[PDB]
Formats: sequence, structure tokens, C-alpha cells
Amino acid sequence: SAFITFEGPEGSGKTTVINEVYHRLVKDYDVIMTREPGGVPTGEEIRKIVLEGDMDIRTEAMLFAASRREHLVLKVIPALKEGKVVLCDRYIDSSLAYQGYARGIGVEEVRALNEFAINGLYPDLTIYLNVSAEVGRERIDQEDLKFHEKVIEGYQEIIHNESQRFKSVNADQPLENVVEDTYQTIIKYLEKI
Amino acid sequence: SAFITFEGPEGSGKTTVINEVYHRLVKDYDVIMTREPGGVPTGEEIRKIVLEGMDIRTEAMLFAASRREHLVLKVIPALKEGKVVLCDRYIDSSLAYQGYARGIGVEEVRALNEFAINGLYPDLTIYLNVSAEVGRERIIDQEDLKFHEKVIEGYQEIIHQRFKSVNADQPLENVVEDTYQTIIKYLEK
Ligand SMILES: Cc1cn([C@H]2CCCN([C@H](CC(C)(C)C)c3ccc(C(=O)O)c(Oc4cccc(Br)c4)c3)C2)c(=O)[nH]c1=O
Ligand SMILES: Cc1cn([C@H]2CCCN([C@H](CC(C)(C)C)c3ccc(C(=O)O)c(Oc4cccc(Br)c4)c3)C2)c(=O)[nH]c1=O
Repeated sequence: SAFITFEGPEGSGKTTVINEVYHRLVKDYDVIMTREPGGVPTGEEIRKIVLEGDMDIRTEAMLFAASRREHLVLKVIPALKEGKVVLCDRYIDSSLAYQGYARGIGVEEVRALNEFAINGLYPDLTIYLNVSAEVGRERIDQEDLKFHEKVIEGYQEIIHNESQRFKSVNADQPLENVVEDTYQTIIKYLEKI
Repeated sequence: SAFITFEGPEGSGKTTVINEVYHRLVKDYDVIMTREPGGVPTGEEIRKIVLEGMDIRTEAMLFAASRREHLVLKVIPALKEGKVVLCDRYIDSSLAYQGYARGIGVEEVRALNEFAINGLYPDLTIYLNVSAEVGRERIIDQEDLKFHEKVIEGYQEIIHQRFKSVNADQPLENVVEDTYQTIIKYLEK
């Protein structure tokens, strides 16, 4: 079993990449792909509160962490117990970069919150779709651009402090190459375990 | 302004105490009575999830999220107006109930709630210290009795500066008087 998360800003091609990589991995592994809330009823009700939110950033961060726990308990943990490879589109690192860094709560504060939610369940491997701010901008106002750059800056601060868990993939390449590198990184990891 | 929370297990006379203290303090102060979620839309929606539908950590994070919304949208605006806010249950209830009695761990729940309150600790906290036996009589099953006892043990650990322990085994008239005198001494100094 392996718990692999996918991370990146908007414009990294993350969702297109995970979809392709998953389609290729299904041919050789017992794998599922999910994201939060991912159909878990409580997480879906929490999602509705977030979308209906000038919500206080700490309340928003707690709602993401509550959804994360419900999705972890109902979907992720049972699949890992059945020996599956679990691919998850966004996890703890999205809260660290968005709520912690870009919104300014602080990465360390948001990490403490998320550690309460995940109760030790860190990913075995996190693929970071490393898109430059400029390529990201072109794939997508001043406020939206400032936020996008701050999300990228946050991910770089997180990856600098936890190098071993992450595998950075060049997301500035054509999408076919991003898919290939991510798939190869994953199979290299899965064949070692 | 003053932020005063009230804590205690069921059967501590907490409802009677807050209402009677409110009625006496309104003569001299701009006072409000509140409890979470306290009518804050988001908090009320979180409460519906809790009541109409759970993993204990998800539950703890929902109480904390409702706590933050009630603090930001109701408590802080009242404190800014110069109000005395009488709040029925706060951080200490999550520590005693989720942390201790439900078994998540007091330290884990404390960290969660410090994220939620971001330094906004009560100015004063009245703990209505009732014995399990007097509390049980005021309430009126084995699992419920043991849970009530665990809640009390949870509060004992928390209490072990803002805390003012009032002897809630006394008749309620005396519990009210002691609580009111404790609050006046705080407000007037
Ligand atoms: C997992 C995670 C993600 N993200 C970002 C990633 C980029 C998109 N954004 C938006 C947020 C916005 C406030 C509605 C604008 C956004 C966009 C679409 C949706 C949807 O599912 O339709 C959405 O809802 C969700 C998603 C996941 C959990 C819950 Br609960 C609610 C939020 C959320 C964080 O910031 N932190 C995190 O931990
Ligand atoms: C502030 C706080 C309280 N409590 C306890 C105190 C004793 C009562 N219990 C129950 C819980 C139960 C699971 C439904 C049995 C209970 C009973 C009635 C209600 C209702 O308001 O109708 C209720 O809903 C709420 C209350 C507050 C916030 C949100 Br959100 C939902 C929960 C909650 C904790 O445990 N931690 C805390 O931080």
C-alpha cells in the first residue's frame, strides 16, 4: 500500500496530470484516485459551508481540516488497509500553502491544526507540480496574480523544509512530459516498496 | 469590557447561575448572555451537521469552528461596544468533553482550540464545582454516570489565574451569590 498526494497551484495542470497518471497506473496496480470531500456526506456538508462563506481564514482552515479527517477516515484509511495505492488530489500541503502561507495564518499554525486532523497519516510521497509563476499565469487582475505567486512561494517554503517527502516534477514542460515524469517518479517509488 | 465564561458539568446549576447573574449585572453593566453557536449563521450550520449526523476529531474540529465564528462575529463585536459578555461554555468544555472524557487527549484538543481562539482567552472563568453526586440529583444510566464523572475529572485536570472555582454543592441561591460576588470583585478591580 502507498498514500501518494498531488500538490500544486492553479495553472500547474495538476488535475489533468493526476487523471492521466491514474489511468496508466490502473493497468499495473490496485489503485484508487480521490480528493476531498470526495463524496463523504459530512465532508460534502462542510464543503457547502465553505462555498457559501468573507469567512474568517481560521474557520475556513478548520473546515478544510474537518473535511480532510472525514475523507481520510471513510475513504483513504480503508483503501490503504485493503493494500491499495491511494492517489489524493490535494491534502495537508494545500492547507499549508493556501491557508498558512498565502492567507497569512502561518504554515506552522496550520500544520498543528492539520496534525490534529490527520493523526500521523502523512503521505508516503507527495508529487509537487512545480510550475513557474510565469507559465502558471499564462495557463490561467493584480490581486489574483499576487495570490497565485504567494501560493507558489508557500509551496517552495514547505518543500524546502520537508525535501524527503516531496518529489518536485517540472510542470513548465508540455503536459505529456509532465505526465511521463510524474508516472515514472511514482512507479520508481512503488517498485522500491 | 469583560469576557467571562462559565464552565461545569451538567447538574452544576450553570443555566440558573448565568441567568440570575445576568439579571443582577444588567443594573450596572451593558451585559449579554451567549453560548455557541449563538445564532451566527455559519456556526448554526456547523451545529446542524453535529446534531443531524461522527469521528470524535471531526466533532472536536466542528466545535472549534463554531467557537471561532461565535468569537469573531458575536463576542469580539460585543467586547468592542464595551459589553460584559457572559458565555456559557468555551475552550474548557472542549478540553473536558472532547479531550478528557471522549479520550482524544487534553493536549491535542488544547492545541486545536488555541488555533481557534488565537489568544482570546476569557478574562475570567467561573467553574461551577459540583460533586458528581449532587450533579446527578440536579440532572434527575451507568454509561451516562461514568461519562458525567469523567467530565468532572477532566475539569479537575484543567484547574490543576482566570479560573474561579465556585462551590456548586451549595443551594443555588448561594451558588448565584458567590458567582456574582466573584464577578463584581473582578469587574471593579
Ligand atoms: C484541499 C484544499 C484546497 N484549497 C484550495 C485549492 C484551490 C481551490 N480553492 C477553492 C476555495 C474557495 C474559497 C471556494 C475559493 C475551492 C475551489 C473548488 C472547491 C470545490 O470543491 O468546488 C472548493 O471547495 C472545497 C474543496 C475541498 C475541500 C472543501 Br471543505 C471545499 C474550494 C481551495 C485550500 O485552500 N485548502 C485546502 O486544504
Ligand atoms: C461547547 C462545547 C460543548 N460540549 C458539550 C456540552 C454538553 C452537551 N454536549 C452535547 C453533544 C452531543 C454530541 C450532541 C451529545 C450537545 C448538546 C446540545 C447541543 C445543542 O446545542 O443542541 C449540542 O450542539 C452544539 C453545542 C455547541 C456547539 C455545537 Br457546533 C453544537 C451539543 C456538548 C462539548 O462536548 N464541547 C464543547 O466544546
